[PDB]
Amino acid sequence: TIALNNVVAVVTGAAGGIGRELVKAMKAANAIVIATDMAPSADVEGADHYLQHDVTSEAGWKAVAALAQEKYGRVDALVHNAGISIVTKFEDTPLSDFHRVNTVNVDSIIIGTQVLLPLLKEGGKARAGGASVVNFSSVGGLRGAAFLAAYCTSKAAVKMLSKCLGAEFAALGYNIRVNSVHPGGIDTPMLGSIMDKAVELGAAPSREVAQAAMEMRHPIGRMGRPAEMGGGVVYLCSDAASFVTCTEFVMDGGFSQV
Amino acid sequence: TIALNNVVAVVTGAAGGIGRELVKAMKAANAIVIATDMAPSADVEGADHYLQHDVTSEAGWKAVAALAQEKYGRVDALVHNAGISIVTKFEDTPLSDFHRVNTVNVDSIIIGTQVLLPLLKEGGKARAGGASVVNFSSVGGLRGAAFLAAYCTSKAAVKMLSKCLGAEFAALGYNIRVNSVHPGGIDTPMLGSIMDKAVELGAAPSREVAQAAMEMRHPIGRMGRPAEMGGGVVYLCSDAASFVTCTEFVMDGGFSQV
Amino acid sequence: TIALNNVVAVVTGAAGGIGRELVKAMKAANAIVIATDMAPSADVEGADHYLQHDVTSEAGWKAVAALAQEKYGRVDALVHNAGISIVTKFEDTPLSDFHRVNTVNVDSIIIGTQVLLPLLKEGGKARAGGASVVNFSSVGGLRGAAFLAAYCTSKAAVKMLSKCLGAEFAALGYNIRVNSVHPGGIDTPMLGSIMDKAVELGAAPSREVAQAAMEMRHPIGRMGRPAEMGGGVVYLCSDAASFVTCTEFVMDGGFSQV
Amino acid sequence: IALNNVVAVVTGAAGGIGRELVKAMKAANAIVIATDMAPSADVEGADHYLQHDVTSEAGWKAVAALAQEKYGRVDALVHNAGISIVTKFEDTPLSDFHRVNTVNVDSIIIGTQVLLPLLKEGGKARAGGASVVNFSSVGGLRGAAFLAAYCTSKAAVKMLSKCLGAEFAALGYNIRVNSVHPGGIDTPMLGSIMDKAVELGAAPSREVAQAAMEMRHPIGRMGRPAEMGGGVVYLCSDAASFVTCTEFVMDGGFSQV
Ligand SMILES: NC(=O)c1ccc[n+]([C@@H]2O[C@H](COP(=O)([O-])OP(=O)(O)OC[C@H]3O[C@@H](n4cnc5c(N)ncnc54)[C@H](O)[C@@H]3O)[C@@H](O)[C@H]2O)c1
Ligand SMILES: NC(=O)c1ccc[n+]([C@@H]2O[C@H](COP(=O)([O-])OP(=O)(O)OC[C@H]3O[C@@H](n4cnc5c(N)ncnc54)[C@H](O)[C@@H]3O)[C@@H](O)[C@H]2O)c1
Ligand SMILES: NC(=O)c1ccc[n+]([C@@H]2O[C@H](COP(=O)([O-])OP(=O)(O)OC[C@H]3O[C@@H](n4cnc5c(N)ncnc54)[C@H](O)[C@@H]3O)[C@@H](O)[C@H]2O)c1
Ligand SMILES: NC(=O)c1ccc[n+]([C@@H]2O[C@H](COP(=O)([O-])OP(=O)(O)OC[C@H]3O[C@@H](n4cnc5c(N)ncnc54)[C@H](O)[C@@H]3O)[C@@H](O)[C@H]2O)c1
Repeated sequence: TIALNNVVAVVTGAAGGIGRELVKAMKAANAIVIATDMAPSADVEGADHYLQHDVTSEAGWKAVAALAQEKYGRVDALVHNAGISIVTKFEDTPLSDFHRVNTVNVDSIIIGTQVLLPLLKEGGKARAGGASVVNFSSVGGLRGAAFLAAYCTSKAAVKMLSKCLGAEFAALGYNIRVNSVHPGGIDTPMLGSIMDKAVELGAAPSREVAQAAMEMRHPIGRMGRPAEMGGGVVYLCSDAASFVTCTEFVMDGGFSQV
Repeated sequence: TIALNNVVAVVTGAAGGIGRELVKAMKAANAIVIATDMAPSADVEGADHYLQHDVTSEAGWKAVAALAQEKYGRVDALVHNAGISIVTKFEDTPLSDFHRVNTVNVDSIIIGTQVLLPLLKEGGKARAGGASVVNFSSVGGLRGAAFLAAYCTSKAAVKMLSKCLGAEFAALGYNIRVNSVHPGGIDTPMLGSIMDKAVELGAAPSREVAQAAMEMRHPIGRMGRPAEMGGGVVYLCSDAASFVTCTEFVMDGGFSQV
Repeated sequence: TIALNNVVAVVTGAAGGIGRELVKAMKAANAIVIATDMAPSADVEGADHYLQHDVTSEAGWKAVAALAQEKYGRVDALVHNAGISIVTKFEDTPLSDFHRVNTVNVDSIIIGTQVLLPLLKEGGKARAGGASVVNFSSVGGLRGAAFLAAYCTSKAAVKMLSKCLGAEFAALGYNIRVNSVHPGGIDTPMLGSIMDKAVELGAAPSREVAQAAMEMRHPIGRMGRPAEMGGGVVYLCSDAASFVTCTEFVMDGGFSQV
Repeated sequence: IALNNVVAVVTGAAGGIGRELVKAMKAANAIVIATDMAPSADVEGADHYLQHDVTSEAGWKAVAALAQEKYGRVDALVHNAGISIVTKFEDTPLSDFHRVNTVNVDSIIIGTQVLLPLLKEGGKARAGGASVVNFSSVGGLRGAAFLAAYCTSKAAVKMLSKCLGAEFAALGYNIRVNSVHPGGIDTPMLGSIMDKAVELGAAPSREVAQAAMEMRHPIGRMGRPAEMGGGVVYLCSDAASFVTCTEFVMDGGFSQV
């Protein structure tokens, strides 16, 4: 079966729309969940622990590692879900904007996976199927878009870092699987902000036409709900996914395949 | 949760190496399983029903439809798992060899999905997430190989048919998801026959060298076990995969991503 | 330099929209061109020879081989450009319609490449870069579409057959490169017939709305012209492409990459 | 397929591939402005050679100033400058990722922004548009152990190419943008990668590393730097007028098996 019995999971961005659904789904599969987000206080349904955590801060990652080390002595699953977007005209975008999107979307995975690597190696010894690192990319890491250069570039970087770490951790015998997840248009405040900013830049006549165009681009014919991301993350974190590493795990309503 | 409560599933090739593991995994998730294969009888563990079934025969598919119609009135999940391989020197391969591999690997999906479409539409009304059609492709439908022209070509056809049917069934409002599955090197009699035939053609010095080369090409560093395919198929057939259609669902130990 | 000095080229479908532009482009690069199509005679500008040729006929292919053998003793470039499309509702599509599209789009490449293999091996000895086989796939071989199941399936099969033949001809030491070409929406009678048939099915409100939607799906913002296919085919047929085999050569105005 | 009246800027012009790109583009009649870190180079076919750090905005502005004064446009911009490292992820400081990003990706961002006015003039000069050619890698398509920093940067190059192609078309600039994906090409960079792979103990020896890499290419050998030139000429030409956002692969079949 697909379950997370005795899985110690760290989930970042845990107070956001997708993050809360990931924590509920992982708890329903019996995971022990350390939830983290920018808010100093949060009631995340299904979290065993909540920590205030800026994923750009090595000190913040060390605090997460210290709690997991003291309470459990391993991390079995690490879900890099924290992320940002910007929507900009390339020619008006300072290099510092590219760097800021890279720092939150990519450096978070580099710093967090380095800080938690000792604990993930313990995860690799605890389960035959291995520890599991799940990196949130996007359909924007597979397919480009006008006015999303900084965001898409960062999500393609997340996708490829996932392939390289899955290959390297296997070659070094660590028994850590690494996969990228590629959501399509999910109904969250982030998608709302992207469509509003697209209208402000004059990429779309109105927010209504922007939303309709985005929906029609998905063969399934609608935005995804945050809860539609949970089962895929549970699967990847589970021993049922023991032969799944370096993979692009797509949950996009068919967006990328047409 | 990821489960198949009240899911009526048809699984073809159910007596083979992967097929038997799929039926056990789907039963363990509470599916009602109609198992079919070429043998006139079979003890398939976890099958509610076994039918003798040639997937190239429209009459055979109608007998499957008749049983599901009488007992259940719907099909919630259809797993096209029946398949064949050949390994041949292209210049020695008659057109009839391409056609034979096409008839089993591709025409099976066309004929079976057409015959079961009324029952799949009833599945689409039974579950908010939709009925689910799962087509077995291969990493050979993503990446080519010397001496596997007929097989790889058929598996690329399976992959693309899956994208087109997912898009079309969504456009027509049928609520039927369609996805392709891409196994890597799985330890089954089919992979054994491919490596033996590669030696017979003189593509590999010996079965031992063929096997080692194939293992080293997978970043995870080994062949898959047939049971490692079950979780992925359960996920795709479940309501947890409600935003997953037209997708390439890869279970390949990283083979395609390096 | 990119040129086709002393290149003996066979181009099928040579009387069609793209075919005529391929023959002109290849002649402009100094190729010797054997042009073939269904019509019993034709004035194909830049053709050294015209033959009536049904690409589904082994006897037709042997007549092409006989002319090249007598006049030149080799074939340096083979461009499989002959192709057909249908636009259908899957559930109303008889298996024979899938088979008809397969016979013209895929079996043509199998039969023709087998019959011309001895002459292509002579091409492999004539140029260090090798003989060059160019197979016309489609963006429909990369991305699926509603109501194009038979066409897209055949074009994905063309794509994968190209990868397998490139790998096999290299492994056998024949020095024959094989590549697939993937046009986007090109202004030809075939695209016209697809958009008209889409209206007849009621997939599109009108031919005007169908055309506008198709144009806006291309990032470059317009249909391609048939002449925009010629340079890419010249490049692939040339010694400049000596390190290009098994490749997807895309000329789609960005369609597949968004 | 020719580059008559094409003003081309080629970065990393003194390297293995760069020297062959300049020769190929000159042979197709381009005017070539060649740039690299070196104050001199055995670059033949360059109309102008500039010492140029592609990480420096000031360096790019000096390139723009020369093209503006001599020609008033840039028709083709080939981002070929690049570095690699080979490291164990757990031992790789964030600054190493940032250094590879600065040379491999920030170069394209800074250079394309600084040259955008001149590229818009190229967009008015040719029906097919100005052409920006970004050097990615098969490592931007497929991952590899011990190449996390390098492959990550090349996947970033690939996706930036798709976004800029889409954006410049949406804004009506008539600038095509494409990524190029070389396989294992016989250059000092591939040599450095294979040597460092041995030092980390990824390969028994340089000889075994090289043989494994050759056998991974269906064509059965490394590429020569000259085998990259025709593809870049094609993408820079009016013959490629319907080619934008594309992955232009020259890899001996590496990525497709
Ligand atoms: N296809 C798409 O464009 C698309 C759409 C939606 C979501 N996504 C993906 O889903 C993931 C979740 O996004 P979401 O839609 O829930 O957006 P969201 O803004 O609702 O949640 C993202 C979370 O990340 C947190 N976060 C941001 N910066 C942080 C930092 N420095 N430290 C710690 N936490 C930080 C935010 O507080 C927020 O809780 C993203 O990583 C993204 O890859 C992609
Ligand atoms: N990497 C790969 O290429 C790879 C590896 C393993 C499996 N697969 C795919 O997974 C699927 C399962 O294969 P497997 O490894 O279990 O092979 P298998 O031979 O063990 O099982 C295949 C089953 O299909 C049945 N079958 C064959 N022709 C049939 C017909 N005309 N009608 C009904 N049943 C028929 C066989 O009797 C057999 O039981 C196949 O589609 C196969 O192509 C692919
Ligand atoms: N995006 C796309 O899907 C797309 C768009 C345009 C073209 N294409 C492909 O490019 C190629 C060129 O097509 P086109 O647009 O010029 O169409 P076209 O109809 O103008 O030309 C196709 C030619 O093939 C010939 N042909 C058909 N059946 C034949 C047979 N049995 N024997 C010999 N010749 C035969 C026809 O006579 C015709 O001259 C085709 O393979 C097509 O599939 C794809
Ligand atoms: N498959 C692959 O990974 C692969 C193989 C070969 C080349 N490539 C890519 O092709 C391109 C050509 O590289 P090459 O193989 O000729 O390597 P090379 O080292 O021979 O040449 C690269 C050139 O770029 C120059 N350069 C480096 N940093 C610079 C800076 N800050 N400013 C200006 N110039 C700088 C170097 O001096 C060098 O001359 C690179 O982008 C490389 O990554 C990729």
